[PDB]
Amino acid sequence: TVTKPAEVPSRIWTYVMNADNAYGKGGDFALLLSAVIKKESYFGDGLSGSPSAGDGLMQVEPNTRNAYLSQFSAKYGHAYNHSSEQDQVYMGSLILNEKIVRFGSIYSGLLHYNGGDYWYPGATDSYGRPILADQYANTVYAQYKSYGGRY
Ligand SMILES: CC(=O)N[C@@H]1[C@@H](O)[C@H](O[C@@H]2O[C@H](CO)[C@@H](O)[C@H](O)[C@H]2NC(C)=O)[C@@H](CO)O[C@H]1O
Ligand SMILES: CC(=O)N[C@@H]1[C@@H](O)[C@H](O[C@@H]2O[C@H](CO)[C@@H](O)[C@H](O)[C@H]2NC(C)=O)[C@@H](CO)O[C@H]1O
Repeated sequence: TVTKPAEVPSRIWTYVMNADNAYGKGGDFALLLSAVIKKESYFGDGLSGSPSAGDGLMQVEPNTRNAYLSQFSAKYGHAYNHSSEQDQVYMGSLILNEKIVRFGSIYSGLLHYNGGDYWYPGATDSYGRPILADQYANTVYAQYKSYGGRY
């Protein structure tokens, strides 16, 4: 059985569970999306001061959001609204789920979520920061496991 980790705030859990339902994941994707958002934005409390603050809860970069708009709209029935927190989480979900499916694993989905499909040790993000996509996937997967992930 799955349950909200006590550290995850109510409003976030609602958002990821809605994402989880849109994928039929039995509550398990919700746990992985919780781990992702904690690392990415600290639920929103870890955004301010960073140059990528404006990219929201799952930290999807502007050019990445642009690439997935029509896909977002098909999956969820409305045009992506970056001001909607629920949409931000819906957008990160769709992309993460697309990588997990495409590459065949959670770990690999996580690595290429943070680094893109062509990440190499040393590559930089849209802000020019180093992307440590291996470390990201290790510690996000550990987190997902602690929260009860089964897969
Ligand atoms: C030292 C440390 O742990 N800093 C954390 C940051 O890693 C985290 O930043 C987010 O990191 C992702 C890479 O791990 C980025 O893709 C994402 O853009 C970035 N978020 C921001 C707002 O810059 C922040 C956010 O919670 O928390 C620290 O724990
Ligand atoms: C969650 C997130 O936004 N991850 C970012 C990656 O998408 C991103 O990758 C780059 O994204 C574009 C997606 O349309 C591609 O045009 C581009 O080719 C791709 N780069 C690579 C190396 O695959 C990276 C880098 O900007 O940042 C992540 O945060």
